[PDB]
Amino acid sequence: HMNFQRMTDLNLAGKRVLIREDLNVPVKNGVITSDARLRAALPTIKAALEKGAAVMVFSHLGRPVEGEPKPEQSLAPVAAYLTEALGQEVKLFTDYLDGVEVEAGQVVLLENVRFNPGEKKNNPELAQKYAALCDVFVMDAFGTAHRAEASTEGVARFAPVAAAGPLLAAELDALGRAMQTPEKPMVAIVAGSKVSTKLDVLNSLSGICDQLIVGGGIANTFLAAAGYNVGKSLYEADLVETAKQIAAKVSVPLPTDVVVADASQINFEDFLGSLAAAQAVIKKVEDVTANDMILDVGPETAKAFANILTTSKTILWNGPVGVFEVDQFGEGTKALSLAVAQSDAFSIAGGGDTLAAIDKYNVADQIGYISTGGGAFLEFVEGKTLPAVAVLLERA
Repeated sequence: HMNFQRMTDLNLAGKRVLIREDLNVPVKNGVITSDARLRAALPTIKAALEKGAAVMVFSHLGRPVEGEPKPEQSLAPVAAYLTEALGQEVKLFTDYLDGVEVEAGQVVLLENVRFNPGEKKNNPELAQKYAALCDVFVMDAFGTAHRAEASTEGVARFAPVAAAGPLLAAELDALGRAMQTPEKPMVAIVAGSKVSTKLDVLNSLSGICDQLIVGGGIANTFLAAAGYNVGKSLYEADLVETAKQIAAKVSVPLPTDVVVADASQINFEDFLGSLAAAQAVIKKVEDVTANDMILDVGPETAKAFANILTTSKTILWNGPVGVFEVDQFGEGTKALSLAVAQSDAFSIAGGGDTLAAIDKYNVADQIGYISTGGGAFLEFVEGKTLPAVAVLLERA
């Protein structure tokens, strides 16, 4: 367990509580198109209210230019959402840097922090103005924890008390359970188009994992590292030697069979289209020709991965093992998703492709923790020091 203060453990009676949330919702013509991020932050706001706190919520929205506010990036529709959802008037304040009025039991929404000069640069003066508004700072937005900014890092530095919200706390706990002395055997699944893009991820997990399952373009590069022909498969020739060294440092299981398509049927002007129309072929891993494209793992490999995942007691899931968007190259990922879900191992998943796989094969219930951290999620797995988490450690 890691040592930082948590909002839920604090008495907030009569205290001014400033909560950093991720309310960056998609907006079209002043209407919120998806409220998933809102429904996620709501229990935190309600918990603060049930504790007799005076709640201030602020957030970033879109990519506006600091000092040039535009209506299209205003949190106004979010304030209206919070009003209907909480049953009280949630006012939006546009000029709050020199003080904002809030009483016990009510909620105020401060305007987009991206409107404020010095925000991106973690300006000390701006951070102090933030901190002066509260008795307790609560960081509840993990997806932004990997950047050092005025509303995510600096405010925690100058606030009287700095703590982690329930969302952040749940994320760090789940990540710690997998990254800090996990129960062995520890297996991670790492997939993507390029080894280079997830190189730090691979090297980091190489030290933590007992076995390292790879998928997609990454898997093809490791496959080439084992001396096999990959034909016209997607892989990185310049990182074959690096993958080779990794496979020597940690156990990287290699497919015994694969699903390929012939490149004469692939038009990259419309890749997904020509992939669905193409003829899928199951072949032995050594029977791959010069014009072949590996697009999924075969039936035998899928069982082999499953046994590994059934035996492990800790799973980190970051990617599919084939182009599952098209069904004929999706059996590998379907089998993998079922293997992770039914393993008594504690399983943690992260990354867009992973979540898409979880949604498609309906195994969300059976995943230990599903992270929405994105880039922040990967940087933690990389072993890097997320600025927003580190300051919370210093203030706790």
